[PDB]
Amino acid sequence: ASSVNELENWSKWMQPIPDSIPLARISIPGTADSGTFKLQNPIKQVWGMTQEYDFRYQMDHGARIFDIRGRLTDDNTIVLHHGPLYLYVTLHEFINEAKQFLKDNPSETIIMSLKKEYEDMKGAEDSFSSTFEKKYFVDPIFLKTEGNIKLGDARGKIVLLKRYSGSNEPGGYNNFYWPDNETFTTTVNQNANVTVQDKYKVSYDEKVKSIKDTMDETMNNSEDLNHLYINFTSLSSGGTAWNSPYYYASYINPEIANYIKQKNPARVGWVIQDYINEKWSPLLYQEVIRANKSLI
Repeated sequence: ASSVNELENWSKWMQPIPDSIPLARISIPGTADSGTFKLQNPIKQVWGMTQEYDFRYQMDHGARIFDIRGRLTDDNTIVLHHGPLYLYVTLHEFINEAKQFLKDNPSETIIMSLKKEYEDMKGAEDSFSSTFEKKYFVDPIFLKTEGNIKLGDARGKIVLLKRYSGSNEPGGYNNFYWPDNETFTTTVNQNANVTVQDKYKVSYDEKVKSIKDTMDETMNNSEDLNHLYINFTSLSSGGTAWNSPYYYASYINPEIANYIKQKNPARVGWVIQDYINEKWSPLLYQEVIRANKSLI
């Protein structure tokens, strides 16, 4: 759809973007540990909590990528975890919300990253991979087509990004290398190339630099469609003493928002952040969305 004024609607901003653009090229905001918005326990928040509002709030705020880490339970279901902490949220809960939103705004899609956060409970019937694929992935909202997935094929569906290895069912982005606390580049599907900046638990300076460096690489390689650029703005650390993901995000979000705001880039990549809200001054997510005007 024409008109750039349509990227300002946070619920339907993916409508104006042509059905032809591979999802890879689109600058899309996301959320890290999207299911940590339920922890209201103090000592749990300074460590675990990275979000303050529900999936629907996150989605209504332009986010279209979710960082979902779960665990296989005794009752043979997948629930959301953060290391050893149960998040009082489930996979079914995420999927329902994703469907409702996708039902109110069919011109959109949602990429769901699925990572096996904690070890299966001692008593599970099946494996983490099979449990998800046989009781969940088999649901019709999930796009089962692979390759460099375009926007047209994904509208109304849920695109999956496999962070688990034991997969057996076709669909979404296959599982790739992904090293611990690093910045790297591998190959995804047949064509798709991928660069990921996931330096969680690092110094404020080293972090901020990395976000910018990878962000610089992407805005320079803006016309490369067969290249996924994932940029995590999240800085996990042994908080408590104002080292919490809330403190870091309190600075990183506005800062990075401005970095894009002043550079007027054509592409920024997939920017996964913490504390998506209306608190911080420039708004990281709103800027990331605007950097797509080069597609309208």
